[PDB]
Amino acid sequence: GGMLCYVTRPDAVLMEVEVEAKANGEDCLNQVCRRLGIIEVDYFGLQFTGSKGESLWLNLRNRISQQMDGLAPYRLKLRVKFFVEPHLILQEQTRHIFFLHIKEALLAGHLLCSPEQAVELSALLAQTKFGDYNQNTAKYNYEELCAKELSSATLNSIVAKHKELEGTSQASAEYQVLQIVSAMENYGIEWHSVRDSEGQKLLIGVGPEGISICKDDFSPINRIAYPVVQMATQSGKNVYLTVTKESGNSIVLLFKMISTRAASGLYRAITETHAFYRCDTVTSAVMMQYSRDLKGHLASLFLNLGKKYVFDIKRTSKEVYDHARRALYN
Repeated sequence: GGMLCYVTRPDAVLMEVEVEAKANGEDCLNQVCRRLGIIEVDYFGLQFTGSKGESLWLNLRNRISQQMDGLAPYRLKLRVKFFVEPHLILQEQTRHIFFLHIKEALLAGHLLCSPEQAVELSALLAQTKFGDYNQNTAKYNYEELCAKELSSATLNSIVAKHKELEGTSQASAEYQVLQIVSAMENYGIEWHSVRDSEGQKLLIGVGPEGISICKDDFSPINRIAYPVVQMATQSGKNVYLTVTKESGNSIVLLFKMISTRAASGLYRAITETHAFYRCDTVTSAVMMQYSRDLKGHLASLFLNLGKKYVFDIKRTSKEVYDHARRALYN
């Protein structure tokens, strides 16, 4: 009955969003964006946590009430779904929200960086929160982004770099954070917790370039691009990716997920990310998938001749007459 949604913004602020009882996910997010002054809505999504504690994206085309059936009070987290190059974001509020999202990922160690990267980033984050250097108010955060803190030895370089930023406006400092983070290898990569057969706890990253495979954010086993991935399917708690090897050999990768919703989430993450970054239009992405289905249906039609089409006759009426002529002459 004209249901209430508790939307958490990336600056930790809770919004009370009243939507129509049978409203879609797009209706929530649109009202959230209208109230935040966001025009570039298509970069955003609403994250929620399912029955099995798994983080899922709200489907903008379906009803909220169906998608979040059991789980009430309806709690949604406003998040950037599609990361693009910071300069390509035309509105300043949208840029600030990308920064809010990126700062949170950094301060939670969800994007680990080299000591050299962590020095400039720690100084830029200081300039953003407090402004130009002041001994009274100048707290830093080097430990969260990096592996270990080098104490005074590195703090002297971070206090040195924050001093070089004297004059850098809040917006500019934020833009540089976005610029540095957008250059990173794992920028715009969405990590999903899976199972390789029964053996290992693998982590799948869906990003603009393609699917990334690694065991708990370690050395990437395969940084597979999208043209290499032939097909993908979802069955229950499983995800069946059809990826082809350099020799033409189609090696079907298997992943086991915590739930059916989580398995759907990854399948949708592959289809959606590919279409967003690799297709001209949604129509084009719909076509590409359709074409791949017909193409594949015909590839199975020619994998299995005169056995089924057996005839008892050795000759036709014409052949009989000609064989009788030839037989007598020769």
